[PDB]
Amino acid sequence: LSEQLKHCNGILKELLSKKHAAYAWPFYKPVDASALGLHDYHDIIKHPMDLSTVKRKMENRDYRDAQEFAADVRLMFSNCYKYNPPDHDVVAMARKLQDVFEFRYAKMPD
Ligand SMILES: CC(=O)N1CCC[C@@H](Cn2c(-c3cc(C)c(=O)n(C)c3)nc3cc(Br)ccc32)C1
Repeated sequence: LSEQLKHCNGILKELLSKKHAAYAWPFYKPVDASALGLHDYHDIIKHPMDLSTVKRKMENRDYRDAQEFAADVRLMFSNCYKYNPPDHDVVAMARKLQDVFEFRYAKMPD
């Protein structure tokens, strides 16, 4: 990994760490729409994303730069904000995890 992608990988590790588990856990795995009874999910969300997918892509060297990584993390949050009413718990959890993400992403080395 490039220096910037090392920083990205560090962030990803943090987002998956026990430190943030109380609000990160809905983002660990793909939304299983059928299992959760969300029969409209894939009509509304055209491009699902979650942290396990981001992790697989990082491990497989799919991301060519930090921007591509960040786009997937933000897609995951955007999907949450798109699908869910803003007063649902999962949205509050997304906002908190995105705060973690954005503040550390901003510390990207040049
Ligand atoms: C609607 C709402 O506020 N919540 C609270 C948090 C959990 C959500 C349901 N859910 C999701 C989930 C659902 C939606 C709609 C979503 O956008 N994300 C990101 C995760 N992933 C889950 C994995 C497992 Br195991 C058990 C329950 C899970 C219900």
